[PDB]
Amino acid sequence: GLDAVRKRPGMYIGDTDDGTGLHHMVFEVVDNAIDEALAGHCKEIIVTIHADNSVSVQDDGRGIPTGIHPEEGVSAAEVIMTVLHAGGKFDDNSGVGVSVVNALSQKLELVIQREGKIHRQIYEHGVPQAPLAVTGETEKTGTMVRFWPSLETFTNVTEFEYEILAKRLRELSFLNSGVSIRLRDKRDGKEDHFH
Ligand SMILES: CCC(=O)Nc1nc(C)c(-c2csc(Nc3ccc(C(=O)O)cc3)n2)s1
Repeated sequence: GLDAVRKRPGMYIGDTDDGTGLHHMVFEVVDNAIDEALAGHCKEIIVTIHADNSVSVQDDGRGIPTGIHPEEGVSAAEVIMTVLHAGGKFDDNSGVGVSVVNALSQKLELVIQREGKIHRQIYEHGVPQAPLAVTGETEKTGTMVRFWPSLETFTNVTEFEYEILAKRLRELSFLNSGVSIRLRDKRDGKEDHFH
């Protein structure tokens, strides 16, 4: 229920007015990349602030699955992106899910490297422009999500702040010291590497 998330955003990502929910959007995507260090073989995560107030997260995990999911008749990726808790990682006895980020984004770009192919899909408020599609060949595996947050959901503090992201990435590095984490700001060229 993408509308259900937009109806109750605080219940998923926190306060939508003081900047904290805005930055929790990034941390949800980063938490999904971090989980692949154990669930897959992720060794490197790159978090970039773009000049148009979007953030991307690139990992070298397994890649969000791309095959057609039988019940929905669309790619698994699309299901993961549009259906709350979908994807085989939610344990109702054990966070939020990339579908929450998609629901609360004006636009989301998804690029997956998996099974020899590059795959791409663009969403607007959680609605795909086209089915996931193959764009080329690759030997890599991984997932890149770049999102532009919805100004219908996020108010007041709406711009991403380098220092808020660096502080949480520095904590995450301490607890995941085998993963290379890079933060880059395209606006001014600032970067930090952890550990
Ligand atoms: C942008 C950073 C990001 O979100 N990376 C992400 N990588 C992955 C891999 C993500 C994800 C979300 S549910 C999910 N399920 C599966 C289930 C099975 C397999 C497999 O059998 O191979 C891989 C992933 N995988 S989310």
